[PDB]
Parts: sequence; structure tokens; C-alpha cells
Amino acid sequence: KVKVGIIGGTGFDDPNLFKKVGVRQVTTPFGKPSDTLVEGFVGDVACVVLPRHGKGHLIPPSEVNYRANVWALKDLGCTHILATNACGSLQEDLVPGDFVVLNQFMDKTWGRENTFYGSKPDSLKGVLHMPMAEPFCERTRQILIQAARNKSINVYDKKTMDKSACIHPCVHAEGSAVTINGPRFSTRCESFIHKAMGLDIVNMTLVPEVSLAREAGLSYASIAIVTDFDCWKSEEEHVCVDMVLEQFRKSVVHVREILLEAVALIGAEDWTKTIEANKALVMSSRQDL
Amino acid sequence: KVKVGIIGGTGFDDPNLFKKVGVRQVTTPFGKPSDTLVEGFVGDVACVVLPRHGKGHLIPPSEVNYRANVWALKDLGCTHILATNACGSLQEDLVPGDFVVLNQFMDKTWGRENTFYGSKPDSLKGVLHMPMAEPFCERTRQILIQAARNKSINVYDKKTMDKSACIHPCVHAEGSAVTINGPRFSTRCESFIHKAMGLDIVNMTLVPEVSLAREAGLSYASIAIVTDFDCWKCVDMVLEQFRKSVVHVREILLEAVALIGAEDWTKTIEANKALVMSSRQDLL
Amino acid sequence: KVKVGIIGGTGFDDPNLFKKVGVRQVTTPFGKPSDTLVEGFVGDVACVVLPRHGKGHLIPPSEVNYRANVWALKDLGCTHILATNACGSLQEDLVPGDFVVLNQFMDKTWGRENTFYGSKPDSLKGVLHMPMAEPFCERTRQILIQAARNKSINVYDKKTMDKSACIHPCVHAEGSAVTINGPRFSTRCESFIHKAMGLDIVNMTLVPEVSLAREAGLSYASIAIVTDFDCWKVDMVLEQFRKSVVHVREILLEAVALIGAEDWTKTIEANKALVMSSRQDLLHQ
Ligand SMILES: Nc1ncnc2[nH]cnc12
Ligand SMILES: Nc1ncnc2[nH]cnc12
Ligand SMILES: Nc1ncnc2[nH]cnc12
Repeated sequence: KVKVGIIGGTGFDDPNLFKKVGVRQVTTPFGKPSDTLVEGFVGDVACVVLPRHGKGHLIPPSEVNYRANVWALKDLGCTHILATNACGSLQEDLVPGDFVVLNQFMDKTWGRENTFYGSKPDSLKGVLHMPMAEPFCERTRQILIQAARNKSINVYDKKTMDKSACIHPCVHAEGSAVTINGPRFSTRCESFIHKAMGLDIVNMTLVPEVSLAREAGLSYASIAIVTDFDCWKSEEEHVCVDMVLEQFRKSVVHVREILLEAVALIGAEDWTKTIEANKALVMSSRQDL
Repeated sequence: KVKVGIIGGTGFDDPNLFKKVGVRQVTTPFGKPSDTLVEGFVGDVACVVLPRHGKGHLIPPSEVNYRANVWALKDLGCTHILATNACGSLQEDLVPGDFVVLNQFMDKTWGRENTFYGSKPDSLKGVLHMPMAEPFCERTRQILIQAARNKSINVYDKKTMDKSACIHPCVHAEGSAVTINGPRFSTRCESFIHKAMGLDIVNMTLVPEVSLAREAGLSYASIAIVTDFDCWKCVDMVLEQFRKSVVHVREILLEAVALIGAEDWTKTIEANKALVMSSRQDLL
Repeated sequence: KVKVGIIGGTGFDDPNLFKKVGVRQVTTPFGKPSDTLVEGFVGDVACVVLPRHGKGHLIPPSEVNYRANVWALKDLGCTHILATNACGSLQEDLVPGDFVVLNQFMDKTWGRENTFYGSKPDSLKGVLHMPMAEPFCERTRQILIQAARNKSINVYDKKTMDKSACIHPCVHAEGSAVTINGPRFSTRCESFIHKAMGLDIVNMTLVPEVSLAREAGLSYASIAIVTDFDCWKVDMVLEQFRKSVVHVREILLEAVALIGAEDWTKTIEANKALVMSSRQDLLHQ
């Protein structure tokens, strides 16, 4: 059957999503995960929760062992990963309190281990060139959107709905993220350049987590929590740590509701062909073979 | 009391701007700084000078230990840092021989240690998320512009003056820089792309120096020397002009130190320190 | 005094361009190269070939030791380097099966050793700031283009010819590449941003290879093989890539012959003089 890993960002250190069955420590060919993993059940759906930044939020986005976290969830038999990401908005219609079910990204990270395969010692032998045109699992994306509908959260889809139909607080049914390396926030100059490229939000944690998930043969979807307008607007709306966590409290209640419904909706369907296609995509991407 | 640190770039490998009182061979948690630090006074204002690339200019931009350079100045009690940066112009009105008091940047560096904090080698415990919307100390920026005026150098502010005020050589009162990693210069393709993004100049050394200065609680301002047009558009004349630009910048730096020491900075220093404290993600 | 090195990418992990005269297992001051280097002759012209990814194609683009590859070729006496690079098209008129003799690039790589000089122990002493406005050797570019003409391969020059004179498959007489770090391909978002910038193709291996070749005082030119459209827009592509490899081999063999047919004394002089004039450490400025 299925088993859903949850990767919690800011505000989701120990989200108490179910009734904790146990705590498990996993070892990985790529090092230790950010923390031990909490195993349990949402309904009768197996679920495991892993905080991205560890215990007391001591691991910055740039130094998170994304390889170990994803592989640990794969090792425990996860078929899916749902992840949360706090983010700043680059557009007027994405406002604090909204959420975004991302479908695209632009990568500006560096110095992070972004692949399981290579020639280095602590890498799997081989060369893996994975396609990433649409880098998320689309079925799992639509689960997150449907979970929002089931919880009476407004859903805004810019592909068919105009900006006059956008009703806050809402889940944006698509969106593109630029992932910066951190730990600093962007300059106004960088923020305007990203905006001019058409990007919707900026975060620090999406990449390479999303890429490694696909490399691992797992279905991955992310829901971003809009906490601020980055720094392209007026000075009082400029992002800081205080502003990011201030918006978060009312949002985490709704995000947790979305995540819990999504896990149940995943367990209500058959994923046999999707899981097989995920694994076959990894094999067809090996260019050493 | 104020104490002004100066980080000298290309053309300032061993400036000797004042009668030196002493020299400090220091070390920091993040390693050795680029060279010995030279101590003296401009009037009654204490001043410390270090060459970004070392006395021999043997250290390329991506291998400069920016963390050690900023922290060594912090350890000596510096309240300000003034820095020079040689650059290429991406825009028609910024010509070789001009200067730019930068107020913005777009970062394309990689592989450099750009934060004092983390879970990394030598890094301090914690997670620091500094706001960087306007990344310089604005008071110190205006002191640089004011020093240029008192040195009879034309000041051009495109936001507030007409085109006819752009008389060369001039100090541009604002501007944005793309910081590339080096050591190679840009291709024509890259230069065209950076120009289309609206950037004013290209350089190799501003980042992470400016970021670490804010992390250290110090007021930072940069004055860039336009040394040529980047390749979106004879070397004996360019070299002679750069020598004149170095003379102009030495005089701006010396005047700037005196202007800084004429004002009180208690509030700004405390505000710099408080911004660091409120940026600790692990503590909130 | 002329000797042509060849760096083969995808489709050239086991090149077999000429009869192997000698097989060199070399080391460099910057590590070992991707594989043994094979020496031989194309006609009377000495030649050296090296698979960028190794025979097993086990080395991904970001882990290739570009320093060692370029330096090993130079240590063996090479004056030129011809390189192949598989790529995706970002433009309508560059169709799979076409080739591109590149003249420009935009670099989005990171974490790769991109210079021979510096202050670390595994680098040469000094600070080298190389100009790169037109980063390839123009004479060698034109030899690749002329080689395509001599082998009856269409050449499309957008500066000279009409857009309807673009007959496929063809060698494009110019073009710009974005080099991404890999190993993953681009997202649709990134592909559209790159296309919006005006870039022609996307690849993973051009940089820092082209930059190190100029640092080494060598004439470098690249021929890119369009294998697909990038995602702005399995067997039929494999058969199309098989045909592309055959015609790229023909271009490479002909280009070596054309290089050996001319005098390069002044060009080589200028290559070496550019390295020396680009030193900015003060005791060797
Ligand atoms: N403005 C911002 N930039 C990057 N990451 C963020 N996380 C929350 N707000 C952010
Ligand atoms: N064109 C240029 N690009 C980058 N750094 C420079 N320093 C001086 N000129 C430069
Ligand atoms: N689309 C693509 N992107 C990067 N490298 C490639 N090599 C072949 N096709 C490619």
C-alpha cells in the first residue's frame, strides 16, 4: 500500500499530527537525517514526520542534509512526501495567510548535495539525469488542492480565474518558486529581478529536496505558506524573521488540516501504476547503464 | 568613540594613508585575515587599514577570507568599514574614471563563506537570517558622497538631477552591482543579460563582504571605481586614468573618516547590534 | 608544432577516431584526468583524444576534472582543443539533429574548479583575470564551420542567410549556450527564463572547459549536438543521435586536417601572450 512522509519546515517542528506510535533513528549512506523520525497513523494510513531543521532549529536551509532526509523516508518505505515551506510573496495577489501548491521552480541554490548518484565516495555509483520539466508529482499536487476544498479553504487557480476572482485567504492552485541559498534574505534589487522573471514566491528549502524525492522514486508535493511580501513593497512590509513567524500561527492550523486530509485522500486511492512509473523513470535516467 | 576600518581593493594593496602607529598580526575564529592590519589616526579618529587581496595581490576574489577580514576589524573595535571595489560599467552613463556609491546588489557568487553562523566549520552556533533589502549603512553612504563633494568631485544623482549634470568624472549617488565569482571576466552574452536586468556595474568582491559587515553589527559603505566598460560595448590611457581614480578615492576615504568622526553614532551602533539579535532564528 | 586534442562528450565515451598509437596514463598538478589519453595521427596531424565522462560514462558533468583534462592535453603538446557537447534547444530553428558551433555562453555552474591559478596549495601561484568577451578561438570556430562545408553538411548563418534558407539538418554558424550544473535537466520555468534571455541551447559541460583552455594558452572550439528541444516545448531520438554522432565524427576528422594545413605561429603566440598579460599579482603583473 502507501505510506506518507511529512517534511515539516518552520512552524512544523513536532506538529503532533496523529497519535505518536514511536520514534525511530535511521542511518543513511549520506549521513544522518536532521532528527529522529516520528512514526504513526492517520486513520489507517502509515505516516512518518521529519522536521527539516532538527531539534532547536539549529540547521540552516543551506546545511540541511536533504539527501539523508529523503533517503531515510525512502528507507522506511514511504511512497509519498508532503512538505511545507515558509515563503515570501513576489506578487500582489499572493498575500500573507495564503498558501501555494507549487508546480514550478527556479533554482538559485549552490553548495548543497543535490543528487544521490555520482563518482564521489559517499554517492551511489552511476550518473542520473532526471527530467524535471514538471518537477512535482501532479497526482499528489491535486490531492493537496482537493484537501483544501474538502476543508472549505478557498482555492484560486490563476490558469482559468482572473485576479478579480481571488478570494483570501486562499490556496493558489499553481505557482513558481525561486529557491535562494540563504541564510540572508534578498536585496530589493534581487527581489525586483525575481519578480520581473515572473516568479511567484521565494524560499530557501524547496531545492534540492524536490529533486531528490524524484531521484528516490517518491511522489512529492509541496505547500508553501506565504508569510510576507519579501522586500519589493514598502519598508514596513519588508521581510524579517519577526514578520515570518508572526503570520505563521494562524496558517499552521489550516496547513495541518490540509496535510491530514491529504494523507487520508492518498490512502483512499490505488497508486500501483504511479509508483511503478516513478521507479521506471529513475532507471531510464541512468546514462551509465 | 568611532573607529573606521578600511578594506582596500585593487590599487590599494598597500596604500599607507597616514603615519602608521603600529601593525597588528591577528587571527580570528575563521582564520587569518588577508594581511597585517595598519593602525593610525586621521586627525583624532582611529583608523585601521587592510588590503583585501594581501600586500602582494596574491589572493583572488573567491579565496579572500571575508569573514576573517570583517571579524578582525570588529575585534579591534571598528564601528565602520569603508571599502573600495574596482568594477566594469554595464551602462552608457557610467564611464571609466567615474565612481559609484553603491546602494544595491545582485549576488552571483558561490563557494565563499558568506555567514558567521551555522553548523559549518568555524561558524558560530545559531541561524542568522539578516534582512538585506537595503544592504548598506545609509548614513555612511551619504558621508562618502559628501566627502567626494568636499574634494571637488562632481556628484551625479540620476534620481534627482537632469542628464546635463552627468559630467565626467563623477560620483554616481546610487547604483546596483552584480557580483560575479571570477576570476574570469564576463562573456558578451553574460554582460548583455546583466545589462538587461538593469544592473549598473559588475564586480567580484562586494559579496559577501557587505553581508558579513552587517552580521558583525558594523556600518558598511562601498565606493566603486569604474575601470572600464564591461564587454556589452588603449590600455596605457586606461591605466593612467585608474591611477587618477586611486588618487581621488584615497582623498575621499581620508575625508570620509574625518566626517564620520564629526558625528555621534551611539544610536546607529546600537541599532546595528539590535538588528543582529532580532535576526537569530534559533532564538525566536 | 600543431597537435589537436579532442574532448568527447556523450556519444564519445569510446571514441575510436584513429588507430591508437599510444595510451597515456598521466597525472597532473590538479589530479587525474577522466581517463587514459589516446595518442595518434589524423593523416600527418598528431592528435590526442579523451572521453570527458570516462569510458564507463561514470563521471557526471559537475564532477569532471576539467583542470586535469585540459592540463593533460597541454602537457602532451596540444595546441588546439576541439570539444563536443550534447545539448537541448531553446529556439524554434534549432531542431534535434542540428549542430551549433558556439560563440557565446552564460555560466550557471558552481562548485567546479574553474581556474588554474590562486592562493590554495593545489593551484599555480598568481592571480589570473582572463578576458572572455568572445570566449572561443575564432579561427578554430571557422575551421569547424568550413569542415562542415567540405563534408556536404548544410551551414546556416543567421547573419548572412534568410530564415527560410535554414535547411535541416544543419550546422548553425553561431549560438549561445547556458551551462547548467546538472545532473538534473531544467524545469519548464527555468527553460522559459533561459529562452527569454535569448539563449540558444542548454548544456552541462562547456564551462569551465572553455575558460581553462584559454587559461592554458590553447585554441578551443566546441560543436554542440542538438539532441532534443528543452522543456519549453525514446528510440527515434536514439537513432537521430546515432546519425548526429557520425556527422560530428566527420566534422572532427576534417577539422583536424584543416588545422594541420595552416600555420598557427602568431595565433599560438597571441594565446600565450594573453595569459601573461592577464596576471594581476603584483610581482608578476
Ligand atoms: N522573504 C523570504 N525569502 C526567503 N525565504 C523566506 N521564508 C519566508 N519569507 C522568506
Ligand atoms: N569588467 C569587470 N568585471 C568584473 N570585475 C571588474 N573589475 C574591474 N573591471 C571589472
Ligand atoms: N536539455 C538538455 N539540458 C542539458 N544538457 C543536455 N544534454 C542534452 N540535452 C540536454
